[PDB]
Amino acid sequence: TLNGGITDMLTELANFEKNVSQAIHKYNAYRKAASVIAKYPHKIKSGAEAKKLPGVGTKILEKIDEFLATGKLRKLEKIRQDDTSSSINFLTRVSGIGPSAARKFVDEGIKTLEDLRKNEDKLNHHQRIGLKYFGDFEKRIPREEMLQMQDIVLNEVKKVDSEYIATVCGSFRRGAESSGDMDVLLTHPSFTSESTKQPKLLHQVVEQLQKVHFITDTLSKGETKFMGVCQLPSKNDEKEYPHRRIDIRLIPKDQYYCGVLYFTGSDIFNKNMRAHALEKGFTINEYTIRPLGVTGVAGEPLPVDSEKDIFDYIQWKYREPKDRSE
DNA sequence: CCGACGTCGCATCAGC
DNA sequence: GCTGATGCGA
DNA sequence: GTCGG
Ligand SMILES: Nc1ccn([C@H]2C[C@H](O)[C@H](COP(=O)(O)OP(=O)(O)C(Cl)(Cl)P(=O)(O)O)O2)c(=O)n1
Ligand SMILES: Nc1ccn([C@H]2C[C@H](O)[C@@H](COP(=O)(O)O)O2)c(=O)n1
Ligand SMILES: [Cl-]
Ligand SMILES: [Mg+2]
Ligand SMILES: [Mg+2]
Ligand code: NA
Ligand code: NA
Ligand code: NA
Repeated sequence: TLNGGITDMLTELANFEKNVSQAIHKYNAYRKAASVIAKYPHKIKSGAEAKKLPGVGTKILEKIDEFLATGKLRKLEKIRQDDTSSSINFLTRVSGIGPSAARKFVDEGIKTLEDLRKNEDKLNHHQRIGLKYFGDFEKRIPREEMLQMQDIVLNEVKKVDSEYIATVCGSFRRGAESSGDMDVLLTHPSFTSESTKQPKLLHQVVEQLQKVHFITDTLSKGETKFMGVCQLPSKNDEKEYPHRRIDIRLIPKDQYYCGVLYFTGSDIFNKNMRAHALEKGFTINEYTIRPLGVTGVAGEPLPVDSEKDIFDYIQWKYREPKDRSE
């Protein structure tokens, strides 16, 4: 990409602040700057030119000038040399190992893939499955494979109850030619904002996907959110497909548009859009958009009959899913 | 300057 | 057990 | 780290 060197540098800084410094707001600010630069349609010539973009301030502009002049960033060259930072950044690549667990593991002398495998009993269930599929989860999913996965999920869900509707969201819905995982929004008319007329609505879909050996492992599961592992079937004598991460979110059927807005993302697009709502005097979540009173307290949900109604309230022109890849 | 920064589900743990 | 952080994830 | 009042 046009400014890939700069955006990679800012992404590495963001990951450092999240994993090592445990500074969540610095992480978000580095990712916001990388995102705005990533869609900037010129090859950046200077820090000053980048500082014109919202989210790029004085410090990033200085780093951009250093990187443009030398091709590298001294602050990052030193981070890469630091063993504790190196170890923490590696351990946090395992699903279920976050910043705190990674620092505790290094304290205990658990620093490598070899160390993790030797100490499975030090791992909670989520972490244990993240270690099991460590290599698989860093592989990307071709859209063609997403389409086969979509076919299985939709057809199995229809076999449980033809009134379910499953919608694949995430980067797939944004039209990406590959995805990092599969995100499935699920609705059923028995589950609305007003009542749950049927129990186990998420459970029985998960069970059916387990029965046909599509879902293979469970990271976490509740009444409305499943987080797990799935795998396409392979043909005779074929090498197996990698195992893939799958998230399934059951959303009240009447709140589908807020739900599909949220689950289509991207994550930065959601942050930007929800920050804009706040400035406009609204709060948006995966269920509702509600006004803010003078006291900063959310009011009653506003009527929503399309994704576009949500954009309208906050005075944004509508953006198709393919233009939300921030 | 400096307060705010998106919002929430599930797993885990501490205190009662 | 309940409740309210806190961790990690979407 | 950046922004807006
Ligand atoms: N911090 C987050 C993370 C995710 N999300 C939402 C938006 C996003 O699209 C998400 C699905 O999570 P994801 O991590 O799978 O994000 P994707 O957009 O699908 C993706 Cl580009 Cl990271 P990938 O999964 O295709 O690699 O749910 C969010 O709102 N806030
Ligand atoms: N998972 C889904 C997807 C769509 N829908 C509903 C919302 C609208 O009434 C209708 C529109 O479908 P679509 O947005 O796919 O054009 O389907 C649902 O209830 N659950
Ligand atoms: Cl709500
Ligand atoms: Mg995804
Ligand atoms: Mg602000
Ligand atoms: Na700027
Ligand atoms: Na992790
Ligand atoms: Na996901």
